[PDB]
Amino acid sequence: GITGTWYNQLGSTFIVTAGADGALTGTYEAAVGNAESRYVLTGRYDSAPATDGSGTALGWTVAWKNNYRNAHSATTWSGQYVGGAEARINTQWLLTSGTTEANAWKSTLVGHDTFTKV
Amino acid sequence: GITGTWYNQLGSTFIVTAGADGALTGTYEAAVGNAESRYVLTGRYDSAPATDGSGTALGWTVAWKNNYRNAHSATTWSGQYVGGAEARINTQWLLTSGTTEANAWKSTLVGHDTFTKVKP
Amino acid sequence: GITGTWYNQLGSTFIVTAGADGALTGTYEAAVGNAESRYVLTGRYDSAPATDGSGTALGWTVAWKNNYRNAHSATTWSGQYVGGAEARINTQWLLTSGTTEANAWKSTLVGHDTFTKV
Amino acid sequence: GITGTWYNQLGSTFIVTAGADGALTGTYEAAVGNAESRYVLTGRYDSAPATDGSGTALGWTVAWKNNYRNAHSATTWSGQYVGGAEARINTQWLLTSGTTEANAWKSTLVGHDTFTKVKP
Ligand SMILES: O=C(O)CCCC[C@@H]1SC[C@@H]2NC(=O)N[C@@H]21
Ligand SMILES: O=C(O)CCCC[C@@H]1SC[C@@H]2NC(=O)N[C@@H]21
Ligand SMILES: O=C(O)CCCC[C@@H]1SC[C@@H]2NC(=O)N[C@@H]21
Ligand SMILES: O=C(O)CCCC[C@@H]1SC[C@@H]2NC(=O)N[C@@H]21
Repeated sequence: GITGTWYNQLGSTFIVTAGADGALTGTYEAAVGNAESRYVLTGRYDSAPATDGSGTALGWTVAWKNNYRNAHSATTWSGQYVGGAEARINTQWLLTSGTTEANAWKSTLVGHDTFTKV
Repeated sequence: GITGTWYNQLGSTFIVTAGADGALTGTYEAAVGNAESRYVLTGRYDSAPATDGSGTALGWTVAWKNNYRNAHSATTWSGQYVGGAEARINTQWLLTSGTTEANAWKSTLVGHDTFTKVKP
Repeated sequence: GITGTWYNQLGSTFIVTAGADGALTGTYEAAVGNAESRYVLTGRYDSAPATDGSGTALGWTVAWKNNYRNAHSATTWSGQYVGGAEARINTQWLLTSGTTEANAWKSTLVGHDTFTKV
Repeated sequence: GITGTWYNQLGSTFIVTAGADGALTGTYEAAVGNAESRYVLTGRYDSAPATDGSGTALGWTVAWKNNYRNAHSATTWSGQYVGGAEARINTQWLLTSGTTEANAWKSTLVGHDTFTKVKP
């Protein structure tokens, strides 16, 4: 359900596997920002959701270091999986950059991504 | 280092290991909310931070299901580690509950947690 | 440009006037939550924006008290106006409810609204 | 009350008047960022809060244009006032810069400011 390949509105690629233990594992390729190639992602999802037409709560993290570049930053996406034939993961995110203490007030960006399954 | 046992301003306990190449693995025990006992967490951190005085970017996720309870929700914390005599993890977090599509506008709480290794 | 009537994806109605001094004034009618009828809004916008294809920064607040109900809560929308023939105000928001100190960790909801001019 | 002169943890000065029926009117002087001197602010607050111990919901906006500078940005603070011997305004804020549509994903900073009437 969650497992598979997804793209968001920015053109980024999310490849994820949902494990029976509630683990999310995969890779993220961002189409924008201080990024190239694939980054490891790890996260968690509700592996026994409500069956009431509620989405499945999940989240994951990328630290923007790979063996090609390092942006000294990390994003977390928090959201829910909405199943069916046109599956979606609807998220909000927090992108924190490492900063000096004096600059910490401007460390974190916030946004929202919608992911479509392919 | 990041590895260790941390406490936030609500009294919740964050036990984590920082793997050499960027993993965060541990458990989270919340002192408030629809939760008891420990929950699995996973995340990532910058395993080669800048050497200019900046903190270490990191984040992690908890889905609030364990053998005791299931709140049908997940929190992600996004922040940075600040080393020093009084090491600190400063975060902002997003707590998404599963909801119907309709109620999705009120699905996500936002807040901020600071962590230190000082037991309450 | 900004002045006029707007609706968002939830079906809420935003009626605003942009003053020459950078003031935003108007009324908000929410289609969801603990709300009925029109609420006062006040806000600010950049009254001398960049002319570079950058949007116009703005924000506004509603306290969810009117002479019909009171939700003991307030939303702020922060975002930018994107002009032209299909004008949009793209926003993120923070909805804080009054809470006891022990409950303050769960005081604030976050989301995002897109407004279309009519 | 909410009316008065407030300072946050960055040292920025928030001078506000709470109108009887819900207005917030004042000035904001930021101690960090692309700003100097005072900026106009406006907002709203709950003029009949609950009587159970809860805080007073409020919010306000600053667009960062004044006679000295224009950062082409706006911040909104959303929070609540907590009365008591050490009154406090606890907020979360969103700072949106104008950007092209393309760069809109990195247009908005989020943070948290606490305010008290204690001068730094
Ligand atoms: O610039 C950085 O520090 C690293 C890349 C950040 C890319 C961000 S993560 C949130 C948003 N969603 C995407 O697919 N890309 C951006
Ligand atoms: O209530 C739930 O849905 C699960 C528990 C949520 C606890 C939240 S996570 C953010 C904040 N930080 C904490 O230590 N606890 C709360
Ligand atoms: O429930 C409340 O406390 C008052 C109504 C809140 C309505 C919210 S404000 C953010 C979002 N955008 C809308 O048009 N409605 C909701
Ligand atoms: O840099 C800008 O675009 C304008 C100044 C921003 C100052 C920010 S607003 C949030 C935070 N709280 C403060 O008192 N200052 C910063």
